[PDB]
Amino acid sequence: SCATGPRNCKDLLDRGHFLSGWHTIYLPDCRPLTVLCDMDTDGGGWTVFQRRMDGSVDFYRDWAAYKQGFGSQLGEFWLGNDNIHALTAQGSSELRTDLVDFEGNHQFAKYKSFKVADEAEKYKLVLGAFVGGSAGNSLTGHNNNFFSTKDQDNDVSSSNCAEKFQGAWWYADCHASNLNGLYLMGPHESYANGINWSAAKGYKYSYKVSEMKVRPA
Ligand SMILES: CC(=O)N[C@@H]1[C@@H](O)[C@@H](O)[C@@H](CO)O[C@@H]1O
Ligand SMILES: [Ca+2]
Repeated sequence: SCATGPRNCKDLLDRGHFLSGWHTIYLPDCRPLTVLCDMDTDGGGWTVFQRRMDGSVDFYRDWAAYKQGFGSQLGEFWLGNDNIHALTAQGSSELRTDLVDFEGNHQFAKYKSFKVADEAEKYKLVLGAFVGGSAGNSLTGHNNNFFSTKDQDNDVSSSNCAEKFQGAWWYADCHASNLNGLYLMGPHESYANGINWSAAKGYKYSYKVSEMKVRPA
C-alpha cells in the first residue's frame, strides 16, 4: 500500500533490491507508478525518466505525448512530464546524465538539485549547481526555461526551437543540449538536430545512449 510502499528508487535500494529494473512506487498523491530503477550506476538508487539506446522510438512528438509519457519498458522511453513533476516535488533530488558514444566512451554530468514545475508553469526547469563530470555542463544554460514541443512554443526565441532542431526540451534560444533530438548515429552534417551535448561532443555528433535520472540529495 501507499502507507508502507516506496516513494522512489532509493527506498527500494534500502529494502535490498540490488538489480536495476522496473518497480512500483507511490507518488505524493498515492497514485501508483511503474518506474525504472538504476541500481548499478554511481552507488545506485536512481529513478530513470529518459532513455535512448538504438533509435527504435520516434521522439519528435507533441505536447500530449510528452505530458503522458511514451515508449517501451523494454527499450527507449520518456516517463512523462506529469510524472516527472510528481517525482521531484518532495524534498530535494540530484540529477545525473549518462552518455555513451559510438566509440565506446562513457561520459557523465551531475547537478546538485533538479525539479520540474507543474503544467500551469509549463513544466519549467529549476536546476541547482553543476557538480562535475566528464561530459561537462550543457544544462545550466537552460535553467528557468519552460518546456516546449513542436506544437507548443514556450521558448525565449522569436523562432520555434523545437521545430528547428527536431526535438522537445527546455529550449532557450535555442540550446546547448538536445537529448530528445533525432537519433543520428554519430557524426552528422545537419546542425544541432541530433542527440547533442555541446560541452562534450559538440553540435554535430549524436550519442549512442542517453539516460536522465534522479535521486534524493
Ligand atoms: C543551437 C544553438 O542554439 N546554437 C547557438 C548558435 O545559434 C549561436 O547563437 C551561438 C552564439 O553564441 O550560440 C549557440 O551555439
Ligand atoms: Ca519561440
